[PDB]
Amino acid sequence: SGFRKMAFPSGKVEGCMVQVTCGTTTLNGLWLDDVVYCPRHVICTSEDMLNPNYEDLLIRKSNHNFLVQAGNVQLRVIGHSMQNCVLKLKVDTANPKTPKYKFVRIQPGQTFSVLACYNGSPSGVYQCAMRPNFTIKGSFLNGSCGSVGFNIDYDCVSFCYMHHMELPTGVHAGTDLEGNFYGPFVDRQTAQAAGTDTTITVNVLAWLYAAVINGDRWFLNRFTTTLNDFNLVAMKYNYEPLTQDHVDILGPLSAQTGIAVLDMCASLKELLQNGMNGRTILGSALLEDEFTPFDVVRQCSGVTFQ
Amino acid sequence: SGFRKMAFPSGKVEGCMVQVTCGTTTLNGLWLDDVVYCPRHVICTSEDMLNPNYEDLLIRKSNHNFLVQAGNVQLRVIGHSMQNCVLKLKVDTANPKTPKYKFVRIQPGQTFSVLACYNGSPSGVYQCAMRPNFTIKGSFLNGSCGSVGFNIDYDCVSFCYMHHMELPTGVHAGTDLEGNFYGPFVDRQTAQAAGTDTTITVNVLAWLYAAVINGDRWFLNRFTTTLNDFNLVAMKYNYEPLTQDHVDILGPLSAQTGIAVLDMCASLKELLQNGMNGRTILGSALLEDEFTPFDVVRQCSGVTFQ
Ligand SMILES: *C(=N)[C@H](C[C@@H]1CCNC1=O)NC(=O)[C@@H]1[C@@H]2[C@H](CN1C(=O)[C@@H](NC(=O)C(F)(F)F)C(C)(C)C)C2(C)C
Ligand SMILES: *C(=N)[C@H](C[C@@H]1CCNC1=O)NC(=O)[C@@H]1[C@@H]2[C@H](CN1C(=O)[C@@H](NC(=O)C(F)(F)F)C(C)(C)C)C2(C)C
Repeated sequence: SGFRKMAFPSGKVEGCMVQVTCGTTTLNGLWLDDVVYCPRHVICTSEDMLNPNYEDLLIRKSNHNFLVQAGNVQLRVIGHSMQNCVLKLKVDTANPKTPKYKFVRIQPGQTFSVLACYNGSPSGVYQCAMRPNFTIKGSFLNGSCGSVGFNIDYDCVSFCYMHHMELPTGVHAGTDLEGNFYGPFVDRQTAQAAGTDTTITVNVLAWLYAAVINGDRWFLNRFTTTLNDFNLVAMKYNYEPLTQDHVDILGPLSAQTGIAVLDMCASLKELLQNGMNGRTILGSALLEDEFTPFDVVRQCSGVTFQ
Repeated sequence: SGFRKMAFPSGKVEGCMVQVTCGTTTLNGLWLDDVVYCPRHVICTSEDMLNPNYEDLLIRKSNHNFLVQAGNVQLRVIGHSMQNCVLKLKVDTANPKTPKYKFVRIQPGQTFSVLACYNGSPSGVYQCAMRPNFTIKGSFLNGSCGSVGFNIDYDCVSFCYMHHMELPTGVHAGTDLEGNFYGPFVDRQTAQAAGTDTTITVNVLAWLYAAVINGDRWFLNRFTTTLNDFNLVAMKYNYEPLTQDHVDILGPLSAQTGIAVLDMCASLKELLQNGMNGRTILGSALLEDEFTPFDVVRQCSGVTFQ
């Protein structure tokens, strides 16, 4: 019993974190094989960040202008390249601690762990979801850029995010490990709108199934609904539309509890239309949308990694 | 900006996890130097756990009856000892991955990270607090016993908890690394009461200061209070009494925000007496008590570890 926001063990990623300095700007880098990946704004001064021309700024930088430090030991930079919004520094030493890894571009609604770092050193780990508006609700201060988001499948680390900036609503923006931003964000210090933040409906339903498995089922009502009638209600509350693909993904949890997805949709509708009346679900007074159906199955089954 | 429940990076602890089997029971062990620490109920069958006499049960066990596995390699057990509710297995190999460590017995209200494990392998990491009633609100399934709680001060791991059992209210119980239970719990499968769960007042105040630092300050009112008048209200809501020691611990946060602790107490009083009226604080619809004043300072300052 019990249900908590759980991050993946971070040991494999800790061994990949390095500190990257260019001039007076220092941030975090990810050292995998003989390449160090970092946000390209490491080459910017505070002034440059207002309206940077990254191509012109980078042209005045040579290999020796990038200091890469792993603990107390300096890595020698033998090449550099800009790939979208990430800078790749080729070093003369392959990271001996490189785990089995892949680079992935996740979809909105999917979750991942973040190892927040400062000056190349680990500070902490937490679980995030890519919001439907391509922002994340993290905790990042100045110097946290370069910190990465990842998932782990047994012994393989799938890197999916690199932190770049904070938007005016307090939420965060970043890229995949090919340097392409999630969302319409740009790496420039200018006013940027995130857009309406919608609730990840399939995740809320997954979390309601987690509540049932844990014995918390006061919210289960005597009604059922249809996909179209549920979506008419969901769209009023800025909930993402539910599709037959989401219904299928919920299949294991539906079969475990004996509760049809459309019956759970009717209980969700009543929670949206009536609130929780001072009550809680899994110790929460709000409907939680940062647990995917996979996260629920994993935590309820005790899936382990190498 | 942003405020999340953050766990310590788990790499140093991952390198210490082993699998311990005795007969048909398998659980997690912690391998530090040439000793493996694990819950003594590893020697029990399902039947034994109803009313065990650990001393008689252990007397029928020899070194060769304990299989200790680190990954795929078997460790040789050359000695065994029962210390309160933990079993210590002396092995012939010192763990090469042993970090700098200490064993500590934490106080109620203090927080720590848990690396939940199954069969000696890491599953995930989350942050917990030792409740005033000496229970934790974790997420543990059968086989998670032996998983540990720890804090990290730069490069030193302070182990403070080892998981043993789940109480009927869904909360968990365990020991320090000397095998002494936190609370009045015993390692026997019998009805056990946790006692009233009170709110960690100094932690709620710390989290209110975190909200202010992050720009979330709708709740700040025009009132102040006294320690005795606040405590008369707090005790009605099952809040722990606030002392001058707690006021002093809040000092850095009080000085950073310019908000006196007694002024913050008056705003807390109004939140307890009026609720939050459908509003949230740091994305939460309840008053959060699992962030100590130290956790707030650390997350707001970006403290890092080796
Ligand atoms: C990199 N270490 C920081 C991390 C920021 C600092 C506060 N919390 C974070 O996540 N990244 C930046 O400073 C980036 C950087 C220039 C400006 N910047 C911002 O995050 C700014 N944001 C924006 O201008 C906005 F709103 F468009 F997102 C800031 C105002 C400082 C929060 C570049 C190159 C994008
Ligand atoms: C060890 N792997 C498990 C972990 C439990 C299983 C469910 N979630 C957990 O945290 N520990 C146990 O099975 C311990 C073990 C015997 C009984 N037990 C319990 O946790 C039981 N609890 C109690 O009897 C109670 F209420 F007193 F706490 C159980 C009913 C199985 C939840 C021993 C030796 C204490």
